[PDB]
Amino acid sequence: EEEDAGLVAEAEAVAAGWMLDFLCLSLCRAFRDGRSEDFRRTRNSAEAIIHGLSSLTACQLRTIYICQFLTRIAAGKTLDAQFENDERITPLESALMIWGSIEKEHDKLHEEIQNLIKIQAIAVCMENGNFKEAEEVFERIFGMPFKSKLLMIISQKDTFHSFFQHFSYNHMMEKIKSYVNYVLSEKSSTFLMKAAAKVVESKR
Amino acid sequence: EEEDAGLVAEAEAVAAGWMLDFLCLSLCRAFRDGRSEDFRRTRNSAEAIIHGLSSLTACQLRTIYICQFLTRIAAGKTLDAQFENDERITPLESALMIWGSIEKEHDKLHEEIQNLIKIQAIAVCMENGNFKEAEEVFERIFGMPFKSKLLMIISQKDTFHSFFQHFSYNHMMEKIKSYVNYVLSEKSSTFLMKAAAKVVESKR
Ligand SMILES: CCNC(=O)Nc1cc(C)on1
Ligand SMILES: CCNC(=O)Nc1cc(C)on1
Repeated sequence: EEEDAGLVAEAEAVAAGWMLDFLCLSLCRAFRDGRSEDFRRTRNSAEAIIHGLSSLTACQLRTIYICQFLTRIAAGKTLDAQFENDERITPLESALMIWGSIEKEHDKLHEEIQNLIKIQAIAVCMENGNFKEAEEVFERIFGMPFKSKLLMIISQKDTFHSFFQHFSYNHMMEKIKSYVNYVLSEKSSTFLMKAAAKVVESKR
Repeated sequence: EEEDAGLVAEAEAVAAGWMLDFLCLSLCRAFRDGRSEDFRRTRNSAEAIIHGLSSLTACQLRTIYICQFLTRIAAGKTLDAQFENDERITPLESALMIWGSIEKEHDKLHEEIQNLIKIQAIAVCMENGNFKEAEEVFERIFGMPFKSKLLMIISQKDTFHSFFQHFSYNHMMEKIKSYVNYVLSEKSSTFLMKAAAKVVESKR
């Protein structure tokens, strides 16, 4: 009776792990497709399953990081959203912190995404008229040539500067979607999705 | 590409259906064991998965009703909780409405649970000093001998009446747990639980 309760709890943890991978895959897919409402509802389902999980494997932690990363990128223009205990950290700064924590390859795409997030973390502050906040995000991020141009743009209050059009929010989203495509191909073979795809195929 | 999106959405619906049955089973188990915190977190996970489901089978609707029923029974003493658009309906009245809607056998246990919920819907109002609310719940529920004693108890403001000890809140919970045991045996063979149990067993 006591050992049965233990086996049940172990079975619940296995199922929660399969649910986390499936929800990450659905979240990645909605982000790639720009299905905003499906992304919001999938994010709510992922947050709840995560609260029901205790011990995490390195793989499950990377899966959660990916979910948290896309959540912050989707809210990158919502400066009112507080993702950290320190209320001064903006959503793109929180996404940058997670991007540098994921156990992943630091290839060319990784650094390009990192640098696009840094430029946009400042740019979103400038477009909202938050010039003093843009300087504060700058000090938190850069602590030379790229750094020098950004400080010049902040001091000139050049909200719609041409530099922000070359390294745009759209460009950041497109590069992030390329990475999301790689995560989609890696997680398409997870237990729940494979089994659900086989039922659908068998009905055709 | 368009047909692939359709097949993916169909696979997501199959997986959401398997997740709903698993979460109902975990919710039933936590309610039976009195694991209050596990019940709260499982209820949050079940509500999110339900919002991601559109077309529902008669079986999936009964599964949701069961989840909603246990949620209202668990909050039966929280008179501040509003489970209906009409703010006057108390949690036990909302549980009674769902109990009479489930496509299930109306056996002796069914009517005993129904009658225990009616007595307790009034009793919880009396114990909180809400005597006028107790009369209003009475009018909503009974619209003779059982009805007559209850009206007499309400008019006498007999909060700790002996009748409420014979047909107690504990007695209602115990009878509801007997029904929950039947739901547990029926849903233990659902896809996610069976597959998760087999992985646990194979590791022993
Ligand atoms: C800081 C509170 N918000 C979040 O952590 N959001 C998340 C996390 C995951 C996962 O998805 N949204
Ligand atoms: C009225 C809003 N609250 C609920 O419907 N609660 C539920 C529903 C399910 C399922 O679990 N809790």
